[PDB]
Amino acid sequence: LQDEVGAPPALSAEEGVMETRAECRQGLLPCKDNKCYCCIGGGTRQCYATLAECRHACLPLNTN
Repeated sequence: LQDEVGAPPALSAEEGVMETRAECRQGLLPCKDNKCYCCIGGGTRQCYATLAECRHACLPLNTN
């Protein structure tokens, strides 16, 4: 059995949860260096490192 996870306080502090696919990496703290924001789950598994997505698809993602 398995239907739970324990993410860090950074990827999930207390500013509202989020679920678009499965799991998402970066796109909050970093959002600058290689591979700005990426999201892996289902029917998606994609990552954007371009400023376009790092500025348009990074802020509204969850960070402020």
